[PDB]
Amino acid sequence: ADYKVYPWGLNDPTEGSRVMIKDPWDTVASEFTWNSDGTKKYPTTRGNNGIAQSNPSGEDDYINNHRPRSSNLSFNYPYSPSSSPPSSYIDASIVQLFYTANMYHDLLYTLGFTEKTGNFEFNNNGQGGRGNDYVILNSQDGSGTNNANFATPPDGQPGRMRMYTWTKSQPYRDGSFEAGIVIHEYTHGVSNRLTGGPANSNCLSTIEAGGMGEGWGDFMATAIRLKAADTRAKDYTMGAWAANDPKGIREYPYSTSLTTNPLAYSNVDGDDSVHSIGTVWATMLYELMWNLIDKHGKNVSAKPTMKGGVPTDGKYLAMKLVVDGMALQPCNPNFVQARDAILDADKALTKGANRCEIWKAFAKRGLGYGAKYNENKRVTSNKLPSGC
Ligand SMILES: *[C@@H]1O[C@H](CO)[C@@H](O[C@@H]2O[C@H](CO)[C@@H](O[C@@H]3O[C@H](CO)[C@@H](O)[C@H](O[C@H]4O[C@H](CO[C@H]5O[C@H](CO)[C@@H](O)[C@H](O)[C@@H]5O)[C@@H](O)[C@H](O)[C@@H]4O[C@H]4O[C@H](CO)[C@@H](O)[C@H](O)[C@@H]4O[C@H]4O[C@H](CO)[C@@H](O)[C@H](O)[C@@H]4O)[C@@H]3O)[C@H](O)[C@H]2NC(C)=O)[C@H](O)[C@H]1NC(C)=O
Ligand SMILES: [Ca+2]
Ligand code: NA
Ligand SMILES: [Zn+2]
Repeated sequence: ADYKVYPWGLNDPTEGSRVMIKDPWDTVASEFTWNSDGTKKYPTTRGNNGIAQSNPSGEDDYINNHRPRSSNLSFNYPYSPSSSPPSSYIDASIVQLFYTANMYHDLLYTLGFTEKTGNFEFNNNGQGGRGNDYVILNSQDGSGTNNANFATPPDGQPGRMRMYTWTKSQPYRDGSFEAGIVIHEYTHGVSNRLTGGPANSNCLSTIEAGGMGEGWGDFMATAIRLKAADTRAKDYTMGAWAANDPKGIREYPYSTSLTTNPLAYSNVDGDDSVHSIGTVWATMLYELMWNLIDKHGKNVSAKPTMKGGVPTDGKYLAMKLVVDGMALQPCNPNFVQARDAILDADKALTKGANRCEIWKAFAKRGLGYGAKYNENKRVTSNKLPSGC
């Protein structure tokens, strides 16, 4: 199979060019490839991890909606961001959406989000959990604009991603080519499944937990787009291309500068917006990630190197600790509990080798030793525990 796409790690069409990629699946994470479910091989954007199509009506049917058919699985369709209208490149759009979602399935699998932990696949090949729950991936979905969304039922019923067209530019911009938005939405599936176990999908339903829900997706999007030349001085926005706005869609850029991004845990007080709260959480995670990269180095290839189940580089280690924390934290967690789950994930993974790097990141932004959740007036702390 060949996919003509912006490769994994390019956040949007401004960061690079499309190329032909052969057989881009991980054979271990996608043992039937992306284009089979173990029963049928599909000459289109359908297989064990997802089914992608256009959805002009914006309704709920998907099985018979349009998707490009190629009997030799050569998915090479035209696209330029200068093209208009979006319907003219729906085939390229569907293929990009399918590619990004399946690449993310494979990375997440490597990080431990597998059939038995509640992932999204049609045929689980007897590896535990409930199947029949690949992701339904709708491109150019007619139910809205200037956004995207993800619906996560309990394990065994499909996730559903709706990608919209953005109308803040002429020509319109198709959100399926902003990998960061795809990754953000898919991460809602990950966090809702892992939190409180795969049978409970209502475990991020409070305002603070819903806030982390938004932040985890912004974080994973930001981690995936990091480039080899980046240092912690790099700032990253969210959705800047699709929204046609250099500030992106959050209040401040993700930055390790407390001037560029002054957010702290106290900024959650009185905040009624999960996207705002999620900006605080993702900013804390950006801090954590760079502490770990500065300590361990960066891997900016599409697969971590794992020694004894531990990523050797800091970027993948950060992603691993964040995903592990999701499975350890209580249902409807607060930031303190989520922090503690990441610390506990590191205890389990490395015997606490990264304790101080984790505490420093969180303490920098008011979630240090002695911080306490309160619905209305949180207790902040910049303190570190003994030894850090
Ligand atoms: C999966 O499936 C899809 C199919 O759905 C595949 O995609 C299709 O890919 C092909 C390319 O292989 C596309 O065809 C190209 O279409 C464009 C227009 O859109 C044409 O310019 C191009 O025309 C050239 O090739 C054809 C066919 O060549 C085959 O058969 C010949 C004998 O019949 C054979 O000799 C040749 O080597 C091929 O096996 C040919 O008939 C044309 O004359 C033309 O070839 C000449 O020109 C090219 C330069 O463009 C030269 O490289 C080539 O050698 C020829 O050169 C001679 O003639 C020149 C004068 O014309 C002269 O200057 C030279 O000196 C020389 O004498 C193709 O028709 C097709 O459109 C794609 N898809 C679609 C939507 O149709 C995909 O590849 C496949 N993938 C996999 C992994 O299997
Ligand atoms: Ca499942
Ligand atoms: Na599987
Ligand atoms: Zn979201």
